[PDB]
Order: sequence, then structure tokens, then C-alpha cells
Amino acid sequence: MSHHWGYGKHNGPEHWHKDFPIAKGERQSPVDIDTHTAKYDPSLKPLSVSYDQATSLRILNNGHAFNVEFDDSQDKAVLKGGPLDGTYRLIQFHFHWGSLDGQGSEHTVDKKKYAAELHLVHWNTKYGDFGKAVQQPDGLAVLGIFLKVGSAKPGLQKVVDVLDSIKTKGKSADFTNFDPRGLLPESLDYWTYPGSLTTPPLLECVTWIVLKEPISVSSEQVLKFRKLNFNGEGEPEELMVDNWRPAQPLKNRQIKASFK
Ligand SMILES: NS(=O)(=O)O[C@@H]1CCN(S(=O)(=O)[C@@H]2O[C@@H](CO)[C@@H](O)[C@H](O)[C@@H]2O)C1
Ligand SMILES: [Zn+2]
Repeated sequence: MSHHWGYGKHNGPEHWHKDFPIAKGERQSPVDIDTHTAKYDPSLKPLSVSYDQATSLRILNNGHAFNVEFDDSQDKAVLKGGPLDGTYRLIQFHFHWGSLDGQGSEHTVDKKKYAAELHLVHWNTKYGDFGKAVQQPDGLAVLGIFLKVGSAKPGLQKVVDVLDSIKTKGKSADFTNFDPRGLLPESLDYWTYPGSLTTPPLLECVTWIVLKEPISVSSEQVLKFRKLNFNGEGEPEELMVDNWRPAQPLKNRQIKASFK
């Protein structure tokens, strides 16, 4: 591990366990979603996505992906219902994507990989702050949304057009008044299971909610993702591509479906 962990040959997912032993734990993410094995659970409530008062602040290239950050000091953008007990506040979203359209998602569906995957990260307000929440088995809820390449996603374009300004690791830009509702598909049908963060520290603190319906983005939109850099300014260019962890063993877990 050079600096530290990453997605390259010498510091990628196969290496992570040496510094983060929980990498080989009992509820690691992502996983393959076997649609024929997932069971419909009629006791699952509809998801409540309440993003009308969302306050985006900033977008950051963190050397792994880019994060769009939100004001989470109040209940402005929250996720509730579904498998969740209580209220989860949106803190950021980010993506994972590939070097080619046939790979890039972290979760897979009957072993199918999508071109990318969007993660909207939320923390359980009963734990007071994000740092405390990640130390709890029900601390986080991540809403995962698949991306396929086809027609453009209009609500994604504002994100795409600011990426030139955060090309390299550590760069940030003002990113206020962005509406994350524009990134959602029509349907909120989902699969859910207990899992983990998919990068180090790989903490097993996440209730995963993965939407069945992918969104479509254009080839031009995803091409601009692939022009980002893992490296910092003034360093040799390493294109930011294939920043996804592969599917992990399901072990003693059941994936539940919200839909028939
Ligand atoms: N893929 S996931 O399961 O949704 O987890 C991602 C990756 C890890 N978290 S995180 O700890 O909140 C996140 O991780 C860091 C870098 O990987 C920070 O740069 C950053 O401050 C950030 O808020 C979210
Ligand atoms: Zn993620």
C-alpha cells in the first residue's frame, strides 16, 4: 500500500484486508443480488425520500471518487421508512464507475454489472453525528442507484459540468442549490440487506437499500466522469476509473425485496 489504499493493482480491494481486517467480515458490501433468491417482504414499508429542503454545499475530489456534500446539521434531506427505524440524514452522495460501460457498479444483479452506481449516504440521527453513527450496526443507510448508458439524465448535468474544476485529488468547488431528487428513477422499489461501507474502513454499519430501476445517463456524461484524476495536481495522470469494489460473500444474510 503506497500512500495508502486505492483501486490499483498494488493497493486495491485484494490488499485492503491487511490494514482493515474487517474486509473479510460477516456483513461486507457490495454483494450480488440474486433476484430469484431475494424474498418479497410484505412487512416492508414504502420508502420515504424527503429531499425537498436539501442544502448542497460543495463538491470534492477525494482521490477515490467525488463527493457532493450536504448540510446535515438539521433534518433537511432525510430518508425514512422502508426497513429503517427512525430518521437518516443525507450527508453526501458519490458514484462508482468503470473504464468501460460493461463494468463500474459495486452491487450486481444476477451477476450483471452496470456502468456505474450512485450512493446517497445517510446517518441515523439518534447517534448525533456521522462519526458516532459509523460505529453502530444501524448507523447508516445508503441508497444505491444503478446507472446504465443510454439517454442523458438531465438532473445529472450540473454535476458533470463542474468536474473540470475538481480534476485532481483535493480540489473542491462550491456546489450549492443542487437538487438530488433529479438523480432518482421513477420507481422506489428496492432490495435491502445489512452490509458495510465499500471502502476502508469497511465498517459494518450500513443498511443497504438498492433500487431496482436504474437511471439512464448518456455516454458523454459518463465519459466526463472518466476524465477525472486519482492523482493530485502536478503528478502523473492516473485516470479516475474502476473505483468499485467487487461483490463480497453473502454469508449469513438474506436479501429482502419490497416488491412482488
Ligand atoms: N461506498 S459507501 O459504502 O457508500 O461508502 C463511502 C465510502 C466511505 N464513506 S465515508 O466514510 O462516508 C466517505 O469516505 C471517504 C473516502 O472513501 C471520505 O473521503 C469521505 O469523507 C466520505 O464522507 C462513504
Ligand atoms: Zn459508495
